[PDB]
Amino acid sequence: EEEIREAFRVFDKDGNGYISAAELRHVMTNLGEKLTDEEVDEMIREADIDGDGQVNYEEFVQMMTAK
Repeated sequence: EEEIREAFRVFDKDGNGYISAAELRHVMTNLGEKLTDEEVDEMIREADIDGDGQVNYEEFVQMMTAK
C-alpha cells in the first residue's frame, strides 16, 4: 500500500494531497494494476473530479486497498 501512496506522491510535486485526475489515472496505470479504463471511469464518476479540476488521491488509494 505505501508503494501506491509513494507513486501517488511521485505525482505530487508539492507533497501535499491533490494531483490532476489525468495524473491519478496515470499513476494507477504505471503501478501495474489491471483495472480497466471503464472501471476507472466508473470510479471517477463516483469521485468528484471533472467539475472541480483536482482530486485528493488519498480517497482513490483507500478504495483500491479495500478492494
